[PDB]
Formats: sequence, C-alpha cells, structure tokens
Amino acid sequence: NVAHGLAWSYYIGYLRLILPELQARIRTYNQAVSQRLYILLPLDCGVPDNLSMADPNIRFLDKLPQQTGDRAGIKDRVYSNSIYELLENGQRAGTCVLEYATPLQTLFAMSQYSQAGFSREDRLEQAKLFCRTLEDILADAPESQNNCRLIAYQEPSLSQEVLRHLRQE
Amino acid sequence: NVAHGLAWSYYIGYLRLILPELQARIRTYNQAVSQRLYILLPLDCGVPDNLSMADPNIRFLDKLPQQTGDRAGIKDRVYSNSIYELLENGQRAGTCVLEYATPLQTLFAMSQYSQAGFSREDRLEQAKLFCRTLEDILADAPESQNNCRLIAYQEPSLSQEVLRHLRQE
Ligand SMILES: Nc1ncnc2c1ncn2[C@@H]1C[C@@H]2COP(=O)(O)O[C@H]3[C@@H](F)[C@H](n4cnc5c(N)ncnc54)O[C@@H]3COP(=O)(O)O[C@H]2[C@H]1F
Repeated sequence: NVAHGLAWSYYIGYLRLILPELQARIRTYNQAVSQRLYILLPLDCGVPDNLSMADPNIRFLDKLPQQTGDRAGIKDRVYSNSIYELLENGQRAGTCVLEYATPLQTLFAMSQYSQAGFSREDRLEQAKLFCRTLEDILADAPESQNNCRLIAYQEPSLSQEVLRHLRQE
Repeated sequence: NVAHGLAWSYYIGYLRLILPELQARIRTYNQAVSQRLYILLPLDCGVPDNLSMADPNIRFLDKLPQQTGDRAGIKDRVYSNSIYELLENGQRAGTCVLEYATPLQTLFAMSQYSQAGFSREDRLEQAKLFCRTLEDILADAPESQNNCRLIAYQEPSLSQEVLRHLRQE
C-alpha cells in the first residue's frame, strides 16, 4: 500500500500549499482560464512529461505566475503550473490549468526497480488506491473549495475526457 | 511502512533527476562551494522551513542556477537549491549546498491528520526506516557518485554536525 503514503504526500507537499493560492494566481493571469486545477490520473500509470504529445488537441498556452516559498531549507522553492488549450474539431473548446498526478510516475518507476519490491502487475491496484485515497482527502480538505477536479480514466481521446469535466463546470 | 514509499519517491522524483546535473551547476556557480548535496535527516521529523533559524551559524549565501525540465505535463518545472555558509566561532568554516529531506515533513503532517491513520508515536520508527531505505538506494544508485551525503541525527549544534561531515571530505 505504497499509494496511501504517496497520496498523502501529494496532498501535504503540493495541494494544500498551492490550492489556497490558486484562484489569485488565475485571476492575475486573466487580468479566460478556468478556476480549477485539473489533475489527470491515468490508472495505467502512464504519465508522459509532455502533455502535447499525449493528445495533439491538448496545446500548451502559457504558465501561471510562479508561487514561491521557503520549504525545508530551500529558499524560494518554485511551484509552477501550465495552462493548456483544449481543441475540438479545430476549435478552442476550453482553457484550464492541466497536469498529471506526478506520484503515478513513482508507482511506475518502483515497479521497474528490483530493489523497490513492487510487482509490475500491481500498478493498476495501487493507482486505484492512490485515486481513492486522494478523493477521500480532497472531499474533506478545507484547502479544496471548488479548487480542483480529479480526472481518473482507464484507456482500453484524452482531450475529450478533460472537456467532459470542463462542461459540467 | 509509509516511509518506504516516501524514500523511493524522494529518489525517483528528486535525487535521480538533480544529482547527475549537480556537479555542472556547482561548477557554473564557482566560476568555493563543495561538490556534494548535503541532506539533513532529523529523526524527530522536525523540519524547519528556514535553515537560518534552526542554527544561527547556518547562514544562507546564494542559490545555484536553476534546473528546469518538463515533468508530468508541467512545462519547465523548477528544481532549485540553496547554498549555505557554516560558521564556527565567528569564522566561515565551510560552504555547501544544504537542505532538509522534505518527506520527513510528510511523516510529521500525517501523524497530525486523523484521517491518515498514522500514530504520533511512530514518527521516530518511520524516520529511521526512511533513512535506512534511502541509504540502501543511494549506495547502489548510479546517479550518486560522491554526489550527496546523508546527515542523520537524533537531537537529545546542527552546524557542528554538518561541519563534521564536511571535514571528512
Ligand atoms: N523542486 C524540488 N525541490 C525540492 N525537493 C523536491 C523538488 N522536486 C521534488 N522534490 C522532492 C522529491 C519528493 C517527491 O517528488 P514527486 O515525486 O515529484 O512528488 C511531488 C509532486 F507530485 C507534488 N509536488 C510538490 N511540489 C511540486 C511542484 N513544485 N510542482 C509539481 N508538483 C509538485 O507533490 C509531491 C510531494 O512533494 P514533496 O515536496 O512532499 O516531496 C518531494 C520532495 F521531497
């Protein structure tokens, strides 16, 4: 159950820090980008570093203003987020702050390291536990007040998947 | 055993990324800072965000040149490190890149969240497991070739603790 600690690490070291400041950073940029942080959670733990090559309809636009803070002895640790435009039939259908959930890469990499004691076939179960644990945290989290939306999916169109969550907003 | 996953997360998401580039970043700054990344691992999981207030003899000097990379959909994710001067009896005794091991904060914060299922009295055991696991990884890690030194300590002078590791180098 490594995913339990990674989900709490994902909340303690990231979400609870950046979500309270997220609205103000989006308003600063707009002065339109949506008001939520959209987190992609592929359950196969396949996490590309370049979103534009995961789906051509996902196109990088710009970055939010950086958020900095002193963290564990590091002066001005930088928290940066990227804004993407979502294309549909050659039309701009939405604009939002979009990114993958990084700890899913940790699950994938542990499955490949023999010293990690992590079976290759346990990725799907741990990914589902990571999503379930993060859902339980964010549902009760005060830092999250319509601040982010989890997008979990099993791939048997990624931009169509994100747009479906956008249109409900 | 949440610490096992945090240690592998600490290596997969940080050390294996920044350690291969660390020497070149230090050489760029020197053109003197020591050649190793010194990681503080307090076993009580007490991790101040400001190193200068943990010990007055630890004084922030400057930052290394930033390292950037596309990470999980985030364009130009920033990896920054701080350089500290270590004072002894009013004398500059050493200069090195110094920081705490951030996941120890995750252990501490989980101990305070009732939903995390982490006992307050398990911090010391998990901290020791985190250090032990990280030691096993770095001992066999190709990315670490005289690139970093772990500084683990139980507090019954922090600058004297770091200087002892520096003088062996
Ligand atoms: N640049 C850095 N400087 C100093 N230390 C660093 C740095 N980078 C890594 N580390 C180490 C490795 C460990 C796991 O790293 P990971 O696998 O990327 O998991 C993260 C990620 F999913 C997210 N996350 C946090 N910050 C950001 C951000 N700025 N942008 C995007 N995502 C972010 O939260 C998780 C827990 O974060 P953490 O700080 O508690 O643990 C970190 C920390 F210990």
